[PDB]
Amino acid sequence: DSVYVQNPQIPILVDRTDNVLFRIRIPDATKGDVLNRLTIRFGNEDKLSEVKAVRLFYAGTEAATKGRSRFAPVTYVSSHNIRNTRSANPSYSIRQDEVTTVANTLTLKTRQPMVKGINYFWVSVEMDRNTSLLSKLTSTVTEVVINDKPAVIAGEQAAVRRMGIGVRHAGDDGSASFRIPGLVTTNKGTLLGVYDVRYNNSVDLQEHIDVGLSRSTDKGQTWEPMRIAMSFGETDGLPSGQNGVGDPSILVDERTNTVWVVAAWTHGMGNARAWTNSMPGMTPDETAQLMMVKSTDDGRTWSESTNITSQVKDPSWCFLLQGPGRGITMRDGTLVFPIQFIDSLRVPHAGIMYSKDRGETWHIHQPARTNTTEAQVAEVEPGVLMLNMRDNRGGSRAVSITRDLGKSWTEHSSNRSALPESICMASLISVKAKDNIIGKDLLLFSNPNTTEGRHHITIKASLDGGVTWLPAHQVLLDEEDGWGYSCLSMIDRETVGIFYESSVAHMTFQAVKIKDLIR
Amino acid sequence: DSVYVQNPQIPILVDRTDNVLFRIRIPDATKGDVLNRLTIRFGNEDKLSEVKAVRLFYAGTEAATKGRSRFAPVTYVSSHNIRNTRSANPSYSIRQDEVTTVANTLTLKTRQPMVKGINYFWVSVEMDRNTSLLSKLTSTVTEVVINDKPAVIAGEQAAVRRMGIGVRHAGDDGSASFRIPGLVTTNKGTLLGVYDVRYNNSVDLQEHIDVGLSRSTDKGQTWEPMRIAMSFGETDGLPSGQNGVGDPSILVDERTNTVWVVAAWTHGMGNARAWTNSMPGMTPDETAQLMMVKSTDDGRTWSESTNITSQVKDPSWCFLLQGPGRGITMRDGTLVFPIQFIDSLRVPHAGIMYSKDRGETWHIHQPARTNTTEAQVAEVEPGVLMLNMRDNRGGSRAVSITRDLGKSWTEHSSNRSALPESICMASLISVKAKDNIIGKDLLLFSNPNTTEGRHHITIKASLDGGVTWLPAHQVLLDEEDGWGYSCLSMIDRETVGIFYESSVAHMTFQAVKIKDLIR
Ligand SMILES: CCC(CC)O[C@@H]1C=C(C(=O)O)C[C@H](N)[C@H]1NC(C)=O
Ligand SMILES: CCC(CC)O[C@@H]1C=C(C(=O)O)C[C@H](N)[C@H]1NC(C)=O
Repeated sequence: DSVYVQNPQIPILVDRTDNVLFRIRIPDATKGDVLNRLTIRFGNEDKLSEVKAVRLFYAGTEAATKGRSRFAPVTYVSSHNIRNTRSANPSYSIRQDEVTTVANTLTLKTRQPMVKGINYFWVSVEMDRNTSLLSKLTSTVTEVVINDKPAVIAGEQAAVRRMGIGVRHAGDDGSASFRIPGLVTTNKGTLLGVYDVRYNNSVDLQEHIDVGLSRSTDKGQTWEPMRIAMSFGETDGLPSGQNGVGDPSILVDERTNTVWVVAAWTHGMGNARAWTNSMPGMTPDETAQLMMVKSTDDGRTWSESTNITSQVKDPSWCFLLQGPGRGITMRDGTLVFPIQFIDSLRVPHAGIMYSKDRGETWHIHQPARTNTTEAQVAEVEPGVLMLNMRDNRGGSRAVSITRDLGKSWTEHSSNRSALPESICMASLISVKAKDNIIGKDLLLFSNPNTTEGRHHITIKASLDGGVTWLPAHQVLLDEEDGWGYSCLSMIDRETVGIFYESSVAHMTFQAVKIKDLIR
Repeated sequence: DSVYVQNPQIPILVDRTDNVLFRIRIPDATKGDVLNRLTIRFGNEDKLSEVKAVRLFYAGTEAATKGRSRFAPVTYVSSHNIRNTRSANPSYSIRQDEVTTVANTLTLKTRQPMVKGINYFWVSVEMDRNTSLLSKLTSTVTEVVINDKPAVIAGEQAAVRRMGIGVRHAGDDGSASFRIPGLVTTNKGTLLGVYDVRYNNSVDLQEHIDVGLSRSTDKGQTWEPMRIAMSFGETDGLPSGQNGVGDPSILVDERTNTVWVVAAWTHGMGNARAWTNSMPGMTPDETAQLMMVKSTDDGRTWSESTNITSQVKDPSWCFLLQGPGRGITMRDGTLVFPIQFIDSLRVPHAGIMYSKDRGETWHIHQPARTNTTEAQVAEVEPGVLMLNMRDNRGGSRAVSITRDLGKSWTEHSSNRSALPESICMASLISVKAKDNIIGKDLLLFSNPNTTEGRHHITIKASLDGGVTWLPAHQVLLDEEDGWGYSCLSMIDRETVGIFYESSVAHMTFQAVKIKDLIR
């Protein structure tokens, strides 16, 4: 009778064995009905030589109380199972058919007798490991035959699917999880991605957490094995689980190509959250510490940690740390790292930290706005910094401007208006006209484009210095649930990179042409 | 000044590398204070030849918000970490000292400078893998010296510590978790322990769950590798995750030594709870199925599953299943399995299912009591069955009597009064006077002895057919948190075995002398 099809707007990972290409619900089957044949068509332009395999799975039925509008009973390919993040959980999906050479038209068969009511099938797509990150698939279920009669196909399934790469999967290198992405592009065009390595579980500091780094010299097609950018092991003879460092922020000093990573080292504090347990004072026994490493060799090797806590932290603050993601070099060569501090009354404020001496000494002035935390900063115009802030009020990003490196702040017109959020980290970068193919100054922004939950990870572009974010100048990458944090860096003149927590992997990299954003 | 010591009443596992013997809190240290020496003393009659090693660990400090009355900042030895359930998580505990030859007096040293305020240390004990399950340690911290001055020792640390064995640990044989213990003793004195094998996670049916079995010919000192007693894999071409079977109940037919295992097979139901999603009807597509396997070779090999659903399940019931744990043979040779059914209005009832034909045909009559679920049955006196029930009203076990195999029920004097519970599975068995060393009829009962949470797993004995459970006739085995389910079986004339979910392992076995219960 009737069959529903979903083409989910989620990344096809080039390093995965399985990727959800279609989910399919047959809502009102009679017991014994067989999906004899289903035909997929790929668009004319699609590079079918890059597809290694297409599979048709059966995932059985639905629970009587979970309704009839779902496209699956369970996650088909897990992003958390430390034993398998790369293939379909074989306990939830049974392969019906497989094709290892893919033409524009493809048929998949089954002889599986359906149950009465809801039955779930899904198409998996496996790409070649060397598949272009810039390739796209346009796929449609054109025919479904049940008991040798072609059934009616319904559903929105016209999505243009993009590639990505799972730089870090849950369980990689004995690590439980990876969180809190940062991304910069070195002067040599090298992509450097930083993250928490959370060994024991996925809970925030305090825990056994190191700062990791993934390096790519080929615009993200391949990533060199994980380096530990910063670690404190069993410092002062306290357990490694009372010595975590994380929430990393990375910048490239564009004048020297010296790379800096800043992070919060929590020392002691039992097995409880630093957010609530970091207390006033200055010593490592008293409060979270602001720690920095540097790389002079394009991110290959990393200096020992220097403690900058004494330079910038007020003693009365419960907690000073970087804003996670990245910092910037300004036109005049000032290095800028967004920061956040919880004051004596447990009220969080977003601000900036800067250095005028190639990162030798760091300074913080005034907070931008009350009840904000995680922020990212861009030089929207010469000498003028735009701070884009996570706001505990909910619903929308706070936006301020400073022309004096945070001594005074002014509200931007886009404040609490233009950029929706659910209270989550967001990435903002600026691109100079001469440094990109459109030949105009850009602001690029990424976050979960929702007021509730963390999903619909989206890159947005502004042509007018973040006054307007036109709906036409946006690309949806991941419409399913994840931990939500992202970071942007331009790869080259034509493409932006995004390093983000996604529905398909803890650290996901995707590349998007500027001309896909802007008509 | 003052130092606090805890001797936690939890099983010392003979198969573990580490076991918590003592937790110690130093509440108000000065920064730099060193625990120079700590002396532990064992009773004269203790078998110190069974101790392989004793270790002193440092676990650092406590979080500012978690108070000053805790004995640890974190679980030291995990019962859930699939990568390590046998040794202390090295990220939470740093070894200070170790002794491989243990005398009646033992000293442990450190040179670790303490932090200001709370510092945590703990003593680990490792036993010989062949340590007697009936051996006990009586250990006391007699001295603690800080900066070469003997500090004041406080705390209740007079516990007589018992041995146990982790039959199943989280992660064993590629399984995420194990739940729902059942235990019988065959006519050959063989222990047979059954459980859910939960491969994907620890959630109830519906999921990828098999019934496992562990067999011991030496009264629980050693366990043969895990056998799958019952499995439905990819039946009818539905995923194994929509084909789970669990909540096993086991009995020995004492006339034949034929062993029977009964379990609930859920077929379909998406990835949601059978408790709410099993619907009225009789077919496997419609409702949970009552399945049985048997062993004629003392539990070495298992028959294919037979479907009992047709014989005993009313079509209008949403869910019929066995009560997890064990069933019995009565004096007249009737085989009895406790059952539970959810009626058309979603109201659960506890009852019994019996066979008079060596398990050929099964019958259910009337429910004992409304809003009860998991029950265990014992033949208190000839022809007279006591049903001990989990009660959704809270606080205490329901107890009924039937002398007509459930056609009529009468409330027992102990009903909703004598046995506290938190709404959890409990074990009850009867022991004939001629079959045990005390030479009197016993009832033995085990559960979490609390009205809140699942902890203080305790065996209780009654000399007067469950009318009274004297506090003196009880043994506390596990005062820390676990999933709470237990099952009892007499090993021999002198000792009772308990197969239970514990704070130290998913499937824990311990042996207790009858004379420790009744002194
Ligand atoms: C420090 C407070 C901050 C904002 C509320 O919490 C962040 C929220 C997070 C979140 O909402 O997911 C994850 C971050 N890892 C966490 N940072 C730390 C240091 O705990
Ligand atoms: C009818 C549901 C049943 C009895 C109330 O709930 C039990 C509770 C459990 C529990 O309280 O831990 C675990 C059991 N595995 C579960 N059984 C099933 C099949 O869900």
